[PDB]
Amino acid sequence: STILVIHGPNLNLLGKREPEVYGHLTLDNINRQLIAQAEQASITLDTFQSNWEGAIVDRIHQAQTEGVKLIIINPAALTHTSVALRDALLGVAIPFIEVHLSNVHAREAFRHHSYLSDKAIGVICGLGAKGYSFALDYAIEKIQP
Amino acid sequence: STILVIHGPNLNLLGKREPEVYGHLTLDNINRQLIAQAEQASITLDTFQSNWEGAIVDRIHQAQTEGVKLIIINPAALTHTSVALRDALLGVAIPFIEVHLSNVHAREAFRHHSYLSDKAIGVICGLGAKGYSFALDYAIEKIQP
Amino acid sequence: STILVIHGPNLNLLGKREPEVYGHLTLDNINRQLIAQAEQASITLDTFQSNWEGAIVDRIHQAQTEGVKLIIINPAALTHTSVALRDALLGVAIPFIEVHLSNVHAREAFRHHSYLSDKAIGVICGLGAKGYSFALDYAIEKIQP
Amino acid sequence: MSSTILVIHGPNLNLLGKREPEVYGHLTLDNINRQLIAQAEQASITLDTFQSNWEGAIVDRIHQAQTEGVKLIIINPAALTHTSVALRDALLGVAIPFIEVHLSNVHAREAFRHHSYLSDKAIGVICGLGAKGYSFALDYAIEKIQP
Amino acid sequence: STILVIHGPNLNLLGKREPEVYGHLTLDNINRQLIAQAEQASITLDTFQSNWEGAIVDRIHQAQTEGVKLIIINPAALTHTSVALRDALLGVAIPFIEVHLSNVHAREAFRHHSYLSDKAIGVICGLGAKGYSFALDYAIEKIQP
Amino acid sequence: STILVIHGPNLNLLGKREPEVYGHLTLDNINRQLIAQAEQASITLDTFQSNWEGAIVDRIHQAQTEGVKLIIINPAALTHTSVALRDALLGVAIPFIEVHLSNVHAREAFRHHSYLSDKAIGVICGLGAKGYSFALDYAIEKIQP
Amino acid sequence: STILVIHGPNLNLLGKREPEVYGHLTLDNINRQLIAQAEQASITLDTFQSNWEGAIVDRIHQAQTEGVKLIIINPAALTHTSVALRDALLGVAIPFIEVHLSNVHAREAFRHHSYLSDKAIGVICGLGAKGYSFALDYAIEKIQP
Amino acid sequence: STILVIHGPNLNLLGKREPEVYGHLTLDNINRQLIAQAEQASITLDTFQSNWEGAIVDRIHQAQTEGVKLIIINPAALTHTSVALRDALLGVAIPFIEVHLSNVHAREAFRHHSYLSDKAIGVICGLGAKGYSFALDYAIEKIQP
Amino acid sequence: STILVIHGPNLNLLGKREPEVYGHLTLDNINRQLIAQAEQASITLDTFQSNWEGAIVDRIHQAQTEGVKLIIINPAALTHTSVALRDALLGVAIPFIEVHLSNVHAREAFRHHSYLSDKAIGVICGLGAKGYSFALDYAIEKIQP
Amino acid sequence: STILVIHGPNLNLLGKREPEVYGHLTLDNINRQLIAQAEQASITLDTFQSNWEGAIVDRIHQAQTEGVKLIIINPAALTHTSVALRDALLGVAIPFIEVHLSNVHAREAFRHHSYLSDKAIGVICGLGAKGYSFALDYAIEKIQP
Amino acid sequence: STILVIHGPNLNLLGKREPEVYGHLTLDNINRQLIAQAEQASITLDTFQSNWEGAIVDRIHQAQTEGVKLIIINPAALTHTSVALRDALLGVAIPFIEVHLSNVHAREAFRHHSYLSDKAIGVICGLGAKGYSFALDYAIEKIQP
Amino acid sequence: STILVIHGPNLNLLGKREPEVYGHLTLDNINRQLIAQAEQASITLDTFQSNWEGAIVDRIHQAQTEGVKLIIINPAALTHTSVALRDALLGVAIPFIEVHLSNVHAREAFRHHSYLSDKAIGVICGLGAKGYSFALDYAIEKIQP
Repeated sequence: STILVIHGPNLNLLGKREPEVYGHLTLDNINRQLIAQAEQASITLDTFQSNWEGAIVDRIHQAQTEGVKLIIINPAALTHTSVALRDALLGVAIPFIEVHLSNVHAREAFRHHSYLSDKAIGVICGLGAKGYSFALDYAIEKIQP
Repeated sequence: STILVIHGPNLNLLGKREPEVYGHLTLDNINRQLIAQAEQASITLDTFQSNWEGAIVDRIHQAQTEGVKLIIINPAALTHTSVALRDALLGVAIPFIEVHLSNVHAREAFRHHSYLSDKAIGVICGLGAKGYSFALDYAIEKIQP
Repeated sequence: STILVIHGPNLNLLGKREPEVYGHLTLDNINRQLIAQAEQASITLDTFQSNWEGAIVDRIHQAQTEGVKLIIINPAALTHTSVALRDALLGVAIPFIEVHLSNVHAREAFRHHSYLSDKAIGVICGLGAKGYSFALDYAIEKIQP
Repeated sequence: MSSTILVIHGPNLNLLGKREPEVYGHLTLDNINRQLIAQAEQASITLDTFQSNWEGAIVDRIHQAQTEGVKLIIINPAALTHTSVALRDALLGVAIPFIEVHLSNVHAREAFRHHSYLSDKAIGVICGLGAKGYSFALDYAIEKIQP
Repeated sequence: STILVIHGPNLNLLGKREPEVYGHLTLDNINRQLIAQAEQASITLDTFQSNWEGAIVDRIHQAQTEGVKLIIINPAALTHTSVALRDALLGVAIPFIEVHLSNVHAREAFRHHSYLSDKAIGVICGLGAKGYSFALDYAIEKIQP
Repeated sequence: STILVIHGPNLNLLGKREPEVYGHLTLDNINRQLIAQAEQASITLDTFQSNWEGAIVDRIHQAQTEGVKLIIINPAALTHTSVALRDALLGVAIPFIEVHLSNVHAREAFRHHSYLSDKAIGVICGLGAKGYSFALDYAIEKIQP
Repeated sequence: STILVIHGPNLNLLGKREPEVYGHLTLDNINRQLIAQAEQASITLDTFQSNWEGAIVDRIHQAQTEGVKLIIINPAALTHTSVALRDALLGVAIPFIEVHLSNVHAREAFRHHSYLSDKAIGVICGLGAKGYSFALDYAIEKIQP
Repeated sequence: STILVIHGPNLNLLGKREPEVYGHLTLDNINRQLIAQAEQASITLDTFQSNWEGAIVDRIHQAQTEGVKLIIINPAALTHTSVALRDALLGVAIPFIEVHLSNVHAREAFRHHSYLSDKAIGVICGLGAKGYSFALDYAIEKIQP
Repeated sequence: STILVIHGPNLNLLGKREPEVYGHLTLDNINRQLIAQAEQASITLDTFQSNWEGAIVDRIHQAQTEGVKLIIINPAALTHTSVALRDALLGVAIPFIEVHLSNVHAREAFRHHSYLSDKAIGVICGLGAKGYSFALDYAIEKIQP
Repeated sequence: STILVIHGPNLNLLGKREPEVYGHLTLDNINRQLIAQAEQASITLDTFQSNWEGAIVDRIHQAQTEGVKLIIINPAALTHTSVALRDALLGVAIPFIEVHLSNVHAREAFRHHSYLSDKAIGVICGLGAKGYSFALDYAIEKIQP
Repeated sequence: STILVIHGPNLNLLGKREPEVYGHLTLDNINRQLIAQAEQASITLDTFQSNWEGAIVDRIHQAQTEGVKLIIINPAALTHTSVALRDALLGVAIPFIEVHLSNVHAREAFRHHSYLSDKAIGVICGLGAKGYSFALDYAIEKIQP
Repeated sequence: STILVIHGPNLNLLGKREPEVYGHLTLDNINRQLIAQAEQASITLDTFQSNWEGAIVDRIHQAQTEGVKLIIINPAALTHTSVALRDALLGVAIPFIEVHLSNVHAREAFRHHSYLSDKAIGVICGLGAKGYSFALDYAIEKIQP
């Protein structure tokens, strides 16, 4: 794969309770949109979601051996807690863009601390699922001349 | 009606490291007592223990689909560290009670902070295994008012 | 008496102001429940409430002369401010359980601090008036297995 | 005058491109503005731009935006993000929603740059993606305003 | 009275519990020694103890009307909490020496802060009952060189 | 309609010590002025001062049973220390204006924090007794437009 | 004599941003009312609003030239950020009263800090536009007793 | 095994990405060296690595059941985040030595805090792979005097 | 080789208020002193004062296009608050020396923080007007040995 | 010697500078009072002052081999900075009383922290030279059965 | 009229390890430039360097007995640690100017705090050896206008 | 000397007399062991201990001039206090290894701060005397491949 999209814990819940509370959009809808968007630029894109920190770190190591040129990651809650994830990304030295659906600054003060943002190329928060599209747009421009 | 009891990391060792350090009470004994208690009010009681954060997050997602009405959780050490667990409980919107056998306020200062307590119905700490029963008792009465 | 229940300031308000705000349950109701629960096990139970910190300190000193084995205390606001209260309990060396009707951890940041919790056998918060019954059940069971 | 989108650029962004092109590329504030105007006009959205090194001018500009019918502000406040409560209270006082943009990754720099008087009140924030950040915010704006 | 000795909350417990392990010295023993020491110098000395903060503040007000020249105070736990007490002593402008039986720097970190010490002439902590005699000795020398 | 004016500890010392030092105005003088302003508006006005926190809490509870529409409180030292006072005012749900004679921000750092100000309608500090009269003016306009 | 009232940034919005949000009153209404009040007591009163820090600072420098006796200032957001403004007021040594329409202590934590309050005579917050009149009333009494 | 070696997340990357970035040395070379070293002493040694925190907790539990006498652990990023790991080691009560390849104190401030260091026998950092041989040397001497 | 001297807000008030407050020296005197010193060394020297942050930033930008080689800046109160000023000086990349008349370390704690000092060549404070001369001496010497 | 008195840096200046500033009392006067006081009770008493930390530490190691039973130390400025001095006293395990002439709590905030006070038997501050006599008075009664 | 220049620890190393890292200039050179400058103005100038804090303290005590009018001090590392040094300077009451060769603000955060700056007449940092000369120039002007 | 070992204050106390310790081992015992290990490797090794900071700084300056390749330092208490020590090791630019006998992370919170750790090659703590041997071991390998 060329672009790898990673989703952290609890994102599999998007759409799954009370459609109005969070709308109808699902994690699979988001993935579909991104696959199609990368097919239109003739880029191979893969995706991965897990609630387990270990699997996400294993996934990043595998990305190195697969030739991935850029990670788009929504670490979800792990932004605030996971030094392991920081070190997996630095270790394999694949550039990444951090994405959040919601504005994390608008929430509890503990959510203003990150172990990832300072090492990301850039960060997009609060723009919903479209944040991933923009991230992908950026990555496509930067990867093909 | 389903109630789910969740035990976090290291709670499997109860009873195992010496006859005396906090009892012969094992996790299995506790679980058996709570099972009996819940039968007597015709409540279905599930239990679950794991040392892996991700397994606990999965189990909570699973509870949403099972129509579990309330969660009694001893997150053990994850109380202090796991934002992912907080967001799992919030994401499924199943109300919960936090339980600890020991008094977390009597110990090191880093144990005074929690990512769950502020979102729990309530908290019971320091009353040993009976804390799980009290929480069950409370749950029984709040489900059939 | 064998067991003393102490209520701190403002708890005399319970169930006076607009009985559809926070319910129709007085301190009186709680004390009645508790007295009966204690009678069932042949334990003499005393109760006390005051808005005056000095009155509560005097009452704790009197408990010492009366051979009180354990104190169940809801200090309300005093949990955050009264080292005099911590020192009265430690000075008489009577073990105590701390109880709050509401989840103190869900309120303003200043309510996260206590001058009592770290010396309590245990704490129960947020489970309403039932918190006191649970505390009494534990106490009965520790005092006479 | 009337406009739907207002783009605000705070202090020092007029310097873009002008010191030693070697250092931080050849791209200028006017380049950025041209690109945003082209983009807006291509979606039939009216867009206006403003830059100043003076805080009170930016505040006046936001008050002016209220009487012009502006629906969304894309603001790169630059250094004012860390210091200007007045700016926050301007955006809030006129109740025009905004998106915050930074060319550079502000989390990658000094610790005093991690705090903002704006970010918590923004719809969202884009930092570190250079001039595309603005374009993405316009994108988002266009989709929210004319579905 | 020329000199007034004030004891804050809980100090009435001294000598009451298991005196052979927690000391046999009582507050009354302390008061008797200070009174004899003051009679020796032909100084009139009074004493007051209360568990109630408002009683102590009232007593400090009354001291101004009685022409007390100096106060020796062991505020006990109130040293850490009572601004009211600081504004009582400052409002009547009667100089004071702060005394503690025990060394407060050797206990919990919250006991290292005081609302009185910065305004006291000086402090004696950790020398037992003699702390009071020493304060008295200093006071006698000051009032009549 | 009653307004109640509460004065906290030490305010009884006003104008007693070297009236050349901090002024001639007494607490009774302040009360005389507020009663005149109230009577001029045909509003009933009650005043209360105590050095004891308990007396103040009880007084606030009584105000609830007496139909008091609004409280003007100068808590003096209690504004920095008394969560019980906060909870009494909130528990009776009578709105209130906080007054201080002096400018508390010009004094020691610990005097900058208040357990009341965030729940007051507003605060006046540093304008002497006129601060009370301003609060009362505001209150009269609020009750009888 | 002259009093000068200064209004800081964004106060020009008063009234205009929806009657819905905070009452019907406007900055010019406030200024009109205050001119009338000063004319009544034979005092000259000038007014000034600006969104720019330097315009305010220049205005205060001019006030010294004009022999202004007292400044009534609503700095709005600048109370939290502007050391320039503090040093302007201190530099011309014109005493001032700080005024806010809303209760700053009831809002975000960053609005509890001021670079002015400690050097003001006093502060009035949360009483609406009456805060300005009370300030004038205080100022008239200071100037012409 | 008498002695167990544990490597935390990301240590499997040693020697992979550009054998000139951090040399050619690999996690396998280290384990090789330590197994040989143990053999010379007639001590059985096991080794283990995982990116998943729960795997590491599980392996510590297993170690109790294997009679392991000492643990040499390089928790890597988990030293800063994992209370779960701390409580695993304390719960099985097996002494441990913490090892880090790099000087952890020379990097970002967040890397200076550890949930393990205070309960280790001791710590070795910054001495590359030899760190583990030294720990092993120490452990051999502790078990075979 | 042109040097630019920038004086920040309020420095235009030097001399004005009661000449005995810190003597008679005015901003104009200072500029004349430095203009002469610059002419004696055949160095073009420009000066600038403003109370407006914006004008100062515009000034620094124009300094780039004018080929200014070094700036001597007394930012007065803006040292503590203006990130915009920092970013202007780094944006144009003109080295600067920071000067203060008074000892900023001997005043309020807020004056101990600066957004300029860490990026200046160095800093002189508390040496009165000679501070600016010393800076120009250093600057002259740097610019033409 | 069974009692050693240590004076830290700068105490050698007592009396010296304008005896109409902080008295005519010198370090030697103090020593003399203490020596006579000790002689009256047939206890030998040694004294030592130095401005050098290492001399104080060496002096404490000596006292160990001299059978010194108690140290009375006024460490002066070292109480806030010297861990070496702390470790000396603890290393030799000679109990000590800390003395200061002035009320250290009435000064700068950095002066409230001590590396000694938590390990002293007790502390006396603010009572001038008599503080040393009081310490000695206690020490005599301690040493003697 | 004598001036004393004091150099703290490590400044003896100036020029020693690779004249090609931090110039060829030595402490001797600086001292030479200063003795010359002082001669030109008929001022007597003493100099002193030590790696030992007590030696520097003694040298300040000596400066008092020799009638030294002003001290120019580069305390190097001791500016962040030595309150003994602060109190020597204060205790002898000789005015001082603080000097540092480098910009301490541009280095580690612990280097921002000083025990001396707040009490110095002033401070010069980052202008190299010329800072001592400027300090001397200021001192000469103040001793003999 | 190719290698220099430095011991800081109070380590002279190791052995016989006892800083309340288990080991029986003395500072000379350690030194003999180290000299022997160094002779065996044909490497020359000097040692040094002092309770005087200044002496240690001097020793470090002398090491530059003696051609010392590497310093093994146990600074004991100085590791938390001494920036002069840090600046001496950086000044002479001799690489060092920091060694503590005890686990410094296991004791008081002030002991977790170091002014040396971040600039050492590495640190060993808690492994007693063997920590120094390990560090000698490492250095030997580094100086003689």
